[PDB]
Amino acid sequence: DATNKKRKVFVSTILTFWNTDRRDFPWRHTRDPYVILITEILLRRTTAGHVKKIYDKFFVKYKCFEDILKTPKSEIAKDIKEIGLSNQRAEQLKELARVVINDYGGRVPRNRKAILDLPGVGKYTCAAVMCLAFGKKAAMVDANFVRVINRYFGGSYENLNYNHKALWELAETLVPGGKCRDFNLGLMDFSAIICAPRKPKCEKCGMSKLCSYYEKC
Ligand code: SF4
Ligand SMILES: [Cl-]
Ligand SMILES: [Cl-]
Ligand SMILES: [Zn+2]
Repeated sequence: DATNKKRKVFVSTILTFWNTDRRDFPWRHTRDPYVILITEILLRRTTAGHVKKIYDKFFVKYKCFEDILKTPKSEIAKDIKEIGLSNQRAEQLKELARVVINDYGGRVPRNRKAILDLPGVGKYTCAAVMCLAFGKKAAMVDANFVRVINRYFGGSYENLNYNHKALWELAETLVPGGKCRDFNLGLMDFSAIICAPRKPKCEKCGMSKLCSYYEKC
Protein backbone atom coordinates (compact mmCIF):
# COMPACT_ATOMS: atom_id res chain seq x y z
CA ASP A 1 0.00 0.00 0.00
CA ALA A 2 0.98 3.69 0.01
CA THR A 3 2.26 3.00 3.53
CA ASN A 4 5.29 1.77 1.60
CA LYS A 5 6.16 5.28 0.44
CA LYS A 6 5.55 6.77 3.87
CA ARG A 7 7.93 4.22 5.39
CA LYS A 8 10.46 4.80 2.59
CA VAL A 9 10.53 8.56 3.12
CA PHE A 10 10.96 8.07 6.89
CA VAL A 11 14.06 5.92 6.41
CA SER A 12 15.41 8.25 3.70
CA THR A 13 14.92 11.33 5.89
CA ILE A 14 16.75 9.74 8.83
CA LEU A 15 19.64 8.32 6.80
CA THR A 16 20.26 11.75 5.26
CA PHE A 17 20.18 13.40 8.68
CA TRP A 18 22.94 11.03 9.77
CA ASN A 19 25.06 12.64 7.04
CA THR A 20 23.92 16.26 7.35
CA ASP A 21 23.53 16.92 11.10
CA ARG A 22 25.47 14.16 12.86
CA ARG A 23 26.21 14.72 16.56
CA ASP A 24 29.51 13.49 18.02
CA PHE A 25 30.42 11.41 21.07
CA PRO A 26 33.59 9.35 21.72
CA TRP A 27 31.70 6.05 21.91
CA ARG A 28 30.54 6.58 18.35
CA HIS A 29 34.15 5.94 17.36
CA THR A 30 34.70 2.44 18.71
CA ARG A 31 33.48 -1.06 17.99
CA ASP A 32 34.79 -2.78 21.10
CA PRO A 33 31.76 -4.62 22.57
CA TYR A 34 32.87 -3.95 26.16
CA VAL A 35 33.16 -0.19 25.65
CA ILE A 36 29.82 0.08 23.86
CA LEU A 37 27.94 -1.99 26.46
CA ILE A 38 29.55 -0.27 29.44
CA THR A 39 28.99 3.17 27.92
CA GLU A 40 25.30 2.41 27.34
CA ILE A 41 25.05 1.38 30.99
CA LEU A 42 26.82 4.52 32.24
CA LEU A 43 24.50 6.73 30.12
CA ARG A 44 21.46 5.65 32.10
CA ARG A 45 20.04 8.30 34.43
CA THR A 46 22.57 10.90 33.29
CA THR A 47 23.61 12.84 30.19
CA ALA A 48 25.95 12.17 27.27
CA GLY A 49 27.98 15.16 28.34
CA HIS A 50 28.61 13.68 31.78
CA VAL A 51 29.77 10.31 30.42
CA LYS A 52 31.88 11.98 27.73
CA LYS A 53 33.74 13.81 30.51
CA ILE A 54 34.78 10.65 32.39
CA TYR A 55 35.19 8.52 29.25
CA ASP A 56 38.95 9.02 28.81
CA LYS A 57 40.02 8.23 32.37
CA PHE A 58 37.38 5.54 32.82
CA PHE A 59 38.37 3.42 29.85
CA VAL A 60 42.09 3.80 30.40
CA LYS A 61 41.61 2.46 33.93
CA TYR A 62 38.97 -0.16 33.16
CA LYS A 63 40.02 -1.63 29.83
CA CYS A 64 37.81 -4.69 30.19
CA PHE A 65 35.60 -6.62 32.62
CA GLU A 66 38.64 -8.09 34.38
CA ASP A 67 39.67 -4.57 35.40
CA ILE A 68 36.22 -3.87 36.80
CA LEU A 69 35.96 -7.16 38.70
CA LYS A 70 39.31 -6.75 40.47
CA THR A 71 38.58 -3.20 41.60
CA PRO A 72 36.82 -2.54 44.95
CA LYS A 73 33.24 -1.31 44.62
CA SER A 74 34.02 1.87 46.57
CA GLU A 75 36.91 2.70 44.22
CA ILE A 76 34.74 2.27 41.12
CA ALA A 77 32.04 4.42 42.74
CA LYS A 78 34.58 7.16 43.43
CA ASP A 79 35.70 7.10 39.79
CA ILE A 80 32.14 7.63 38.51
CA LYS A 81 30.73 9.79 41.30
CA GLU A 82 30.32 12.57 38.74
CA ILE A 83 27.40 10.86 36.96
CA GLY A 84 25.51 10.14 40.19
CA LEU A 85 24.16 6.97 41.83
CA SER A 86 27.80 5.88 41.90
CA ASN A 87 27.49 3.13 44.52
CA GLN A 88 24.44 1.59 42.88
CA ARG A 89 26.18 1.78 39.48
CA ALA A 90 29.41 0.28 40.82
CA GLU A 91 27.53 -2.68 42.28
CA GLN A 92 25.84 -3.27 38.93
CA LEU A 93 29.07 -2.97 36.94
CA LYS A 94 30.75 -5.60 39.12
CA GLU A 95 27.82 -8.00 38.83
CA LEU A 96 27.82 -7.66 35.04
CA ALA A 97 31.61 -8.14 34.98
CA ARG A 98 31.28 -11.23 37.17
CA VAL A 99 28.84 -12.89 34.75
CA VAL A 100 30.80 -12.03 31.61
CA ILE A 101 34.01 -13.36 33.18
CA ASN A 102 32.46 -16.45 34.76
CA ASP A 103 30.25 -17.33 31.80
CA TYR A 104 31.66 -15.84 28.60
CA GLY A 105 35.42 -15.82 29.08
CA GLY A 106 35.43 -12.08 29.67
CA ARG A 107 33.94 -11.25 26.28
CA VAL A 108 30.46 -10.02 25.28
CA PRO A 109 28.65 -12.69 23.20
CA ARG A 110 27.64 -11.90 19.61
CA ASN A 111 24.16 -13.27 20.33
CA ARG A 112 20.92 -11.38 21.06
CA LYS A 113 19.41 -13.64 23.72
CA ALA A 114 22.79 -14.06 25.43
CA ILE A 115 23.36 -10.31 25.68
CA LEU A 116 19.79 -9.55 26.75
CA ASP A 117 20.19 -11.84 29.76
CA LEU A 118 23.34 -10.14 31.04
CA PRO A 119 22.84 -8.26 34.34
CA GLY A 120 21.49 -4.75 33.85
CA VAL A 121 20.82 -5.18 30.12
CA GLY A 122 17.44 -4.33 28.62
CA LYS A 123 16.10 -4.40 25.04
CA TYR A 124 17.62 -1.03 24.17
CA THR A 125 21.14 -1.79 25.36
CA CYS A 126 21.05 -5.22 23.72
CA ALA A 127 20.08 -3.49 20.46
CA ALA A 128 22.92 -1.00 20.85
CA VAL A 129 25.53 -3.73 21.34
CA MET A 130 24.24 -5.84 18.44
CA CYS A 131 24.10 -2.87 16.06
CA LEU A 132 27.00 -0.65 17.12
CA ALA A 133 29.44 -3.38 18.11
CA PHE A 134 28.52 -6.35 15.91
CA GLY A 135 26.84 -4.55 13.02
CA LYS A 136 23.72 -6.72 13.27
CA LYS A 137 20.24 -5.45 12.42
CA ALA A 138 18.45 -4.21 15.54
CA ALA A 139 16.37 -1.16 16.44
CA MET A 140 17.56 0.96 19.37
CA VAL A 141 14.11 1.98 20.57
CA ASP A 142 13.92 4.41 23.48
CA ALA A 143 11.30 6.97 24.47
CA ASN A 144 12.62 9.45 21.91
CA PHE A 145 12.27 6.88 19.12
CA VAL A 146 8.71 6.25 20.30
CA ARG A 147 7.94 9.97 20.10
CA VAL A 148 8.90 10.28 16.44
CA ILE A 149 6.98 7.12 15.55
CA ASN A 150 3.90 8.35 17.44
CA ARG A 151 4.00 11.71 15.65
CA TYR A 152 5.00 10.65 12.15
CA PHE A 153 3.02 7.44 11.74
CA GLY A 154 0.21 8.18 14.17
CA GLY A 155 -2.90 6.09 13.67
CA SER A 156 -2.67 2.87 15.67
CA TYR A 157 0.91 3.79 16.63
CA GLU A 158 0.11 7.23 18.04
CA ASN A 159 -0.24 6.00 21.63
CA LEU A 160 1.99 2.92 21.78
CA ASN A 161 5.34 2.85 23.58
CA TYR A 162 8.35 0.51 23.53
CA ASN A 163 6.56 -1.91 25.86
CA HIS A 164 4.26 -2.71 22.92
CA LYS A 165 5.57 -5.41 20.58
CA ALA A 166 3.61 -3.88 17.70
CA LEU A 167 5.70 -0.72 17.98
CA TRP A 168 9.00 -2.58 18.27
CA GLU A 169 8.12 -4.72 15.25
CA LEU A 170 7.52 -1.63 13.09
CA ALA A 171 10.83 -0.16 14.28
CA GLU A 172 12.50 -3.46 13.37
CA THR A 173 11.16 -3.33 9.81
CA LEU A 174 12.30 0.27 9.36
CA VAL A 175 15.96 -0.56 10.07
CA PRO A 176 17.79 -0.63 6.70
CA GLY A 177 20.12 -3.57 6.18
CA GLY A 178 23.78 -2.61 6.10
CA LYS A 179 23.01 0.79 7.61
CA CYS A 180 21.59 0.00 11.04
CA ARG A 181 24.10 2.32 12.74
CA ASP A 182 23.32 5.19 10.36
CA PHE A 183 19.60 4.73 11.06
CA ASN A 184 19.58 4.25 14.84
CA LEU A 185 22.06 7.09 15.48
CA GLY A 186 20.59 9.33 12.81
CA LEU A 187 17.17 8.87 14.42
CA MET A 188 18.55 9.53 17.88
CA ASP A 189 19.98 12.83 16.60
CA PHE A 190 16.89 13.72 14.57
CA SER A 191 14.58 13.16 17.54
CA ALA A 192 16.72 15.50 19.65
CA ILE A 193 17.45 18.22 17.12
CA ILE A 194 14.31 18.30 14.99
CA CYS A 195 11.33 16.31 16.30
CA ALA A 196 12.00 17.49 19.88
CA PRO A 197 9.93 16.72 23.03
CA ARG A 198 8.78 20.35 23.10
CA LYS A 199 7.51 21.97 19.90
CA PRO A 200 9.05 19.86 17.12
CA LYS A 201 10.84 21.99 14.51
CA CYS A 202 8.55 20.87 11.70
CA GLU A 203 9.54 23.76 9.41
CA LYS A 204 13.03 22.24 9.24
CA CYS A 205 11.76 18.67 8.90
CA GLY A 206 12.15 16.92 5.56
CA MET A 207 9.19 14.56 5.92
CA SER A 208 6.50 16.95 7.17
CA LYS A 209 4.48 16.27 4.00
CA LEU A 210 3.66 12.71 5.08
CA CYS A 211 3.72 13.25 8.85
CA SER A 212 0.44 12.51 10.64
CA TYR A 213 1.17 14.95 13.47
CA TYR A 214 1.94 17.78 11.04
CA GLU A 215 -1.63 17.45 9.75
CA LYS A 216 -3.16 18.22 13.14
CA CYS A 217 -1.47 21.61 12.87
S1 SF4 B 1 6.73 17.14 10.76
FE1 SF4 B 1 7.12 17.67 12.87
S2 SF4 B 1 6.12 16.11 14.16
FE2 SF4 B 1 6.39 15.36 11.98
S3 SF4 B 1 8.40 14.01 11.94
FE3 SF4 B 1 8.85 16.11 11.35
S4 SF4 B 1 9.39 17.24 13.25
FE4 SF4 B 1 8.40 15.34 13.86
CL1 LIG C 1 37.91 0.07 12.70
CL1 LIG D 1 39.36 -8.81 27.71
ZN1 LIG E 1 40.55 -8.45 29.59
